[PDB]
Amino acid sequence: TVTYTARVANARFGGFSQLLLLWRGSIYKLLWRELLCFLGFYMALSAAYRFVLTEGQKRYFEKLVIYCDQYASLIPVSFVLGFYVTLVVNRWWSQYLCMPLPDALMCVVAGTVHGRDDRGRLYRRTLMRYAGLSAVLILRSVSTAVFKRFPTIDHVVEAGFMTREERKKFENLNSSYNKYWVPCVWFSNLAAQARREGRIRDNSALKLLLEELNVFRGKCGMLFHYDWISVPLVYTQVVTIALYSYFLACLIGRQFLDPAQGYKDHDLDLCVPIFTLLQFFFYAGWLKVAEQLINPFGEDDDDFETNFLIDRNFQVSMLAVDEMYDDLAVLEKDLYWDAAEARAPYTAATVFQLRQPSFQGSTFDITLAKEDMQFQ
Amino acid sequence: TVTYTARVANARFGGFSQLLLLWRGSIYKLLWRELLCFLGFYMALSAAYRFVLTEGQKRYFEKLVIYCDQYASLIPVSFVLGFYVTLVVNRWWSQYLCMPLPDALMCVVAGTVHGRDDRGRLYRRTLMRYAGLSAVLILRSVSTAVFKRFPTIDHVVEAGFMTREERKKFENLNSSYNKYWVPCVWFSNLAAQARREGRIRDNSALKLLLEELNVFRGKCGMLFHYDWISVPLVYTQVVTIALYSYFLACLIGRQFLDPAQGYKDHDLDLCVPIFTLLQFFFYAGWLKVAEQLINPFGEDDDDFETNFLIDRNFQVSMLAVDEMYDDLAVLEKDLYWDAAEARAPYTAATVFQLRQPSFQGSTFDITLAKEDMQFQ
Amino acid sequence: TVTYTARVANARFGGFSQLLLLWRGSIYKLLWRELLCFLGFYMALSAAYRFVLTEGQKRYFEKLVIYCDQYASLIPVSFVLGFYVTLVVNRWWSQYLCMPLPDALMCVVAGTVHGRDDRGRLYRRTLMRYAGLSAVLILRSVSTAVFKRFPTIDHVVEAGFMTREERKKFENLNSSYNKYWVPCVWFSNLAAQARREGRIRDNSALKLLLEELNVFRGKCGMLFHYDWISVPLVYTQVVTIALYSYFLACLIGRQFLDPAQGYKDHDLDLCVPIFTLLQFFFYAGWLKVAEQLINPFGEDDDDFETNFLIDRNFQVSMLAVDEMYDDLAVLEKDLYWDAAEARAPYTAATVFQLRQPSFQGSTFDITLAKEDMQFQ
Amino acid sequence: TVTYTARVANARFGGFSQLLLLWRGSIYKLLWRELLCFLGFYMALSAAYRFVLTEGQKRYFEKLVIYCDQYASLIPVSFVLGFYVTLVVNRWWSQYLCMPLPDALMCVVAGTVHGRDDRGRLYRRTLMRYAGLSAVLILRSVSTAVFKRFPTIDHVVEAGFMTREERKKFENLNSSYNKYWVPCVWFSNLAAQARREGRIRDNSALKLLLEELNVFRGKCGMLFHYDWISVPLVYTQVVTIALYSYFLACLIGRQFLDPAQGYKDHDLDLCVPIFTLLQFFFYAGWLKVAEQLINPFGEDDDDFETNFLIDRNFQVSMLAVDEMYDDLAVLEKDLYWDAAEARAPYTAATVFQLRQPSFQGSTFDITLAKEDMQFQ
Amino acid sequence: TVTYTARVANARFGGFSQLLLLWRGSIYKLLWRELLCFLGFYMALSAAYRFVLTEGQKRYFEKLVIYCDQYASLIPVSFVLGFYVTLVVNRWWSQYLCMPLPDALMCVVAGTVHGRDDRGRLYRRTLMRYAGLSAVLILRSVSTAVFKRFPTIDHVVEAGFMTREERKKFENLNSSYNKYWVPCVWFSNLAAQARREGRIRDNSALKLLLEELNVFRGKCGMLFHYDWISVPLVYTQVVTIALYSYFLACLIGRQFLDPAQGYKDHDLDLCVPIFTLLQFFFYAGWLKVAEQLINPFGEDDDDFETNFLIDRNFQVSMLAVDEMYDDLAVLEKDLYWDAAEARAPYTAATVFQLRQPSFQGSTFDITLAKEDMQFQ
Ligand SMILES: [Ca+2]
Ligand SMILES: [Ca+2]
Ligand SMILES: [Ca+2]
Ligand SMILES: [Ca+2]
Ligand SMILES: [Ca+2]
Ligand SMILES: [Cl-]
Repeated sequence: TVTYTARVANARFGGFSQLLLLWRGSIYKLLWRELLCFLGFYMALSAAYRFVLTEGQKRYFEKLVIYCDQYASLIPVSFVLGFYVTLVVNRWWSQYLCMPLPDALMCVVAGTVHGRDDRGRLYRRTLMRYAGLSAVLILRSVSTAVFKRFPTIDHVVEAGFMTREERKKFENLNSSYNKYWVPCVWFSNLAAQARREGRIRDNSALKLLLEELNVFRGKCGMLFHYDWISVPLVYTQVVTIALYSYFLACLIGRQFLDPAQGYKDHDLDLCVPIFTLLQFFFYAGWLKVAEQLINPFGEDDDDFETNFLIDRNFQVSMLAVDEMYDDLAVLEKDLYWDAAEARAPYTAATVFQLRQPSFQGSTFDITLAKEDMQFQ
Repeated sequence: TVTYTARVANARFGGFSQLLLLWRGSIYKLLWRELLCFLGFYMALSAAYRFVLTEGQKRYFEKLVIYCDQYASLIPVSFVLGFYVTLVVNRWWSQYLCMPLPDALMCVVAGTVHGRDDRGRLYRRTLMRYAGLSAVLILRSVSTAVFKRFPTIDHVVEAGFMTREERKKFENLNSSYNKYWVPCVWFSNLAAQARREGRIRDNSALKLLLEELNVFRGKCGMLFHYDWISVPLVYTQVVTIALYSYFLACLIGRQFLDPAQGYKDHDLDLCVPIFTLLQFFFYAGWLKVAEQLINPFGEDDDDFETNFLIDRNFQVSMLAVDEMYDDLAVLEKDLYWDAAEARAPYTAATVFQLRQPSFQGSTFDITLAKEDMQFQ
Repeated sequence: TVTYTARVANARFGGFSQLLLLWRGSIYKLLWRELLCFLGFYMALSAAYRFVLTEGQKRYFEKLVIYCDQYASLIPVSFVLGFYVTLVVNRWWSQYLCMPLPDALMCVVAGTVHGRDDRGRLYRRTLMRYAGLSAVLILRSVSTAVFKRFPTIDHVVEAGFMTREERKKFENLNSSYNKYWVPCVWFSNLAAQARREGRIRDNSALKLLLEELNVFRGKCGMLFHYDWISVPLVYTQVVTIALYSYFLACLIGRQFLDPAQGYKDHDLDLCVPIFTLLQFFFYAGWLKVAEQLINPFGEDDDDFETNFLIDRNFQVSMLAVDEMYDDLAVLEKDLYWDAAEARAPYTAATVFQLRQPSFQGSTFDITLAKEDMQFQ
Repeated sequence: TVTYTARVANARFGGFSQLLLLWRGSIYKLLWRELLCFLGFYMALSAAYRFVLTEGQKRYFEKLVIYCDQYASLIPVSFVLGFYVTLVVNRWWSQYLCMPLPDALMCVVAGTVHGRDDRGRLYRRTLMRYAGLSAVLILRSVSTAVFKRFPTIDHVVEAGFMTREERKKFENLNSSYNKYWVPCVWFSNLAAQARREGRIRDNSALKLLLEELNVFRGKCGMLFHYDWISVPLVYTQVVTIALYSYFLACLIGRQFLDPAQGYKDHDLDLCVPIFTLLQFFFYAGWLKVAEQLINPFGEDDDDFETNFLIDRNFQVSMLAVDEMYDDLAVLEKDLYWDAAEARAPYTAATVFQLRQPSFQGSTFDITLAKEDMQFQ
Repeated sequence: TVTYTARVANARFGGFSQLLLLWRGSIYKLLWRELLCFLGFYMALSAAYRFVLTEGQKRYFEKLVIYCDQYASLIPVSFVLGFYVTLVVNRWWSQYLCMPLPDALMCVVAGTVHGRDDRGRLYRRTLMRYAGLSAVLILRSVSTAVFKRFPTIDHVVEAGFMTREERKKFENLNSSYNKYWVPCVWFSNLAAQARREGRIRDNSALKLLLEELNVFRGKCGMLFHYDWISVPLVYTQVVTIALYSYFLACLIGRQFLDPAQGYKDHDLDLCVPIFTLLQFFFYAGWLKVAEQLINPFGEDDDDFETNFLIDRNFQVSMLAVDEMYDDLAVLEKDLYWDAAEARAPYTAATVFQLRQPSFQGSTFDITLAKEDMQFQ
């Protein structure tokens, strides 16, 4: 993930031009090899035309270039790129939204699984660790970075997400399918046990716990579904073939022909196709957006930081359900206890935001006539 | 389903070019027959023009080719293809999301339907089998592969999803409509019976069971609705007619005319329309995306693996509610019990991900002046 | 509703060409009258130009045709058609999704409203009949076919959806607005009465009943809202005017001028504008998609089969809550009771689906080095 | 709101041409002044060119017209209009969906707030009046028509939505922000009181009431948010500037130049730009769609009938919770009590809908061979 | 936020032209510097061509201008701008919808946390202050204005959102990640304590409180996610590069060449490219829409008024849970108690809205024949 939100907080004169100077996760980094290859092919053709071909061969080459320039149709490429990249970007954001987060479960556990003793600590920590273990299993299934961090269930166990007895049961389960749901079933059974023991004080609390567990498990399954059901290969190949056909048409028909021959629209020999290179940059980077976002769980600069998410989720859930359980500050009157209204102060840099009228609605400036306001 | 997620984990220099070498679920496999037919018609016209037609007939043919080349308008067909294919692909993903999954129900059943004895096992297994049976009935109603696997209710019974007594009741039900909902009503009645017997310990647990059952049944009904309400036939015919009109215009107007006649834009005779074939590949494959995805329950390479889903769902649900019921490892202290913080180790291949700054928010680099930070 | 899902189960060489041979719900059926009118106007103009006009009048007509051919712009009409038709299609699918279905309510009623006696039967049947009656009232308010089937509340009463005493109360209610919600209020009161009498055994069951009732009533209200708030008339008129302007431009500028005059792009007299007719078919059918889908409750071939839905819903709900109440087969061990795993058999036509690798995730082929897998 | 759903129930030969004859909420009504102004400017320029300019001035004017006709690019304005109008239309429908409706609340209140006496009547009526009062306050904040109907809280009180003591408390509340949420807080407190008194018989019923109250209040707040956060002014100005630039380009470059000068594409002088006027109608009406829908709470013909909605909601909720409370017809056997199946009769106008095959699924015509149907 | 909803309440003849006269949040304010720079570059090139270049240099410059004018393709930039800006606008509205609002929580707290004494006041105020504190922490993490108002946790404490003891606990929490969730966990613990003490009278009320807390915390986390996961930098750079390439092509190829040279389409020398400047305004403002909306938490005129939202939320929640707790007006009969129907009066300005027919449905004008209405 390359974050530049602070750089674009305000619409400034520099604007996106300063973003054009960025390298990590950038179009230059994604596309310089392809640009070099395209330029190499173009320059090889140009050198052959200028120095190798005979006169008749050059005439035939000019005819071919003129013919091929007619098929540099950019409009269908723009259509298909726009639709395909929009679909890829929407799927990418949906995939991010499908990442399982333990915050709701940790709030529910801290509020419903009780006991300051070691047994209550064990219950809360084990439930949160089950959620984290399901997340780790699905993430090592779907993400290359997470798999590299946890290449084996031995690595998962030695990392602390799974214990040895839990690993024994996990391996003894007879299933040829991915077992990311097993810690969720463990969570359900443990919540039932805690309710039976009275650690969970009410059936409504148990129901809330199971509902949040099902939300978390559904997000894990959503990640699995996104990993399994790829964007249609036929669609991807169609867009790639369209872009490559346009690039071939440009590679042939954008050659600079001899101005002495007096061809229409061929009277300047720049020896470098600046605008063709810019168009290649535009379209190839437009496809590179989809190339980077199609699997957001790889190791691209703009891919999701799944290992950081794992670390943060586990640490935060453990803190919330162990260190912060029943650890409230004593109830005390707030600063605005005696004040009928309430408003925090403003700094010198933000006091200008005051004196802006408080929006009440858009209809409070009509100022009707007195005769009109009387009811029938 | 053709999965290439691993191949596109990272945006590499090879990129989608390597995907262009794939055959299963590919544009080549979907389109080579149509490409051959188009090339055959084009070459038949070319051979007739070159060898059969007289001089006057060739002059008339050249006039016709010039006239027909004017109507090879690619922009409108690009418009209609983009919109129609976007609709089809969104509907395809929605159809995948409407597939009934037993994971939520199996978690709820394992957590709420109690008893280690044979009666509790029977209750849990029968509830999960009812869910699986509803899924099987709707899938054999909507999917050709599932129907071929279960051509008869006799096949469904012999597969174990239905018992003989359940089949007797199912057949004795008097309805002229599809009976995929019958196992869901059975599930509801059985859950009520289990709550009455005390196997389900609370009304909240019963309510959660019925809510998850209704979600599952709603997904089954959504599959039925997608099977029934097709994409509008008028829309499909409109896009097909537009594409075929463009292809006819190209078939006539992309013929190579005699360069001796000196027609404008007709001075090169390649004898093979490379760019016309590439445009045909692009547009025909763009339509083939919708052709393959319009019914994702057929037997195309990119269609959903519904039989695999049935097997996985039944096996996993049976495991979760029978083998793993009340089968937790003994509660034990985790690896980070004494550690105030927590972080799993990193491998050599992933330790580079560390030292990346931990994102706290985009506003924590502003560095205001001292005078500005003072409250009013 | 015209269903062709089976015809497009697989992407085949025939593909959508076979769909082009369909008549019911087809572009030909929707558009042959308009095509005939367009061809008649074009042929009248052509005949006048060929046989009636003098030489000077023909010269002026040729100038007018050349002028008008410049305004046959395809991109703007394609744009507006694409956006408007996409909006109409999305709204049409949303309208289908807003159809009230009694399946969730019938499952809840079968699981929560108890009693094998006549009073329990009356309670369940009356609740489901109230849901069906609300559906019938809203459907006769919004659908021409349903209104033709139930032109009067007397027709509704003799149909069995409403009783005579219920009709007395319904008409004695003093409201100038549509009363489709009245059976939902009756449902709420009857559920409260059943809970008070102990037929509903728990407050959670009553809450679930009321939640599903509110979902059903919300769907009925959504149907009313879609019926009331039409697609903006200004938008519809804009798209119609754009299409008609393009068609007028074509009607004038696509006339075949005398080749003897030697006009640019006018040297062939086909006497039949094949490509203009194809473009008219394309655009007029594209608009006919929206014309058919704008009100999906009419009597078009692709409109929703609301009367069939009413019949199916009532029959299925009555079966579920009366015939199938507490009518379960005796709990018996399933076929895979002793089997640790489970997999239903495959037929000869589907056994090829086996031997396909079971997808575990996309990261399980990385095969890291031994040195890279060691934790820090 | 201009409703034409009945006119477009079926896709007929007349189709949208009949809609072209409508005046209320029409493009003609929205656009005739702008069309007149455009025609006046064009005619003033044409008259000056024909009768005022000298020969050299006419030559310069012809050069200017030819130059300006090059910039009448309709493609970009089509893009920007399509995207902007699609955004506006989607936002408009979302705004309609955000209108607070009391149907769910009235069903819950009639089912959960009990007592046939004056106190129970007071409880139910006061809860529904609180919901209606919140709706009225937000609607008079966001809608010009509702503000004109209720210009003052005195008008709101005298209309019956608020009492005098409630107004005393409402004005005694010290808040500089809009107080539409105050009746919702009153609703919450009153529901708590009713549960405490036993009028609400269960905590689950109280929870359902509070959930529906929160849904209603969320809809009110969403209306406030839509009123506050307008469509970006920069976006609106961009689309307006693009349309006006295109119209200026047309106003200059669509002038009819003297045919005697023999300019290319200038040889016919129609004295009236029919196609330019049609293009102006198309594009200006396309923008007028967004102009009308951007604030759907004004007084346009296609704006929402908010006062009608207020009247209907109040009347219907009052009926539902007061007149219809515990007023059910005696439970009686329905028409299909003894019938195993059920189907309402069909009229002569709809009996043709029968004999259509009952859809069972798309896979029930495969007709496999006997050999293929045997399990492995 | 710049609100102009009242200005566009109705579609008037002035319409968006009056909006074109606005300055705050306007395209002029966002774009005048870039317009000046573009005009300066164009005028520098024009002055060099007119006064500095020799004759041969001017001939080469004219050839270069003619060459570069061919690459001023507006269609690709139109596509990419439309798609990218649509994505940005949708994401911007989603970000606004992700703003945490305390209204649902305050209603639930006022209805469920009981006690008129100081302890009940403390409970309600502390719960709402915890919600407000979570909102403040996430907003100072994601919004530049909120960070400038609260540059330090010392500022947060001195503003009254956090107490000193709560600050001690907050800082003693050992976490390297953002702690916006800590007040939510405090809320959960305090709600559990209140239920244990009997201040919360039922487990259902506690569950509702925890559900609304989870919704609020989810919105806070969604704000964090939007702040972290920026719009892809590759996509932003692609659109910027495309726009800049088009602007460079225009800067070169829109130069006014000497009319004496008699170049095609170069015969008028206006010395000011009015239409090129209008196109620059159009496209640059279209991108400036995304530039302003990409981070809606900066300090642009159209950015969200987050400090105002903080003030309003805290003040309103404090009022609702402290001043308005158990402070209802005495239950009294409403104005329409004796009236079977109900309708509030209309003013003179709105009485015209009456006499509009009350919409009952679109099917109530069919008027079938007597023979057709008879049941079969
Ligand atoms: Ca901003
Ligand atoms: Ca990637
Ligand atoms: Ca298929
Ligand atoms: Ca219709
Ligand atoms: Ca309006
Ligand atoms: Cl609940």
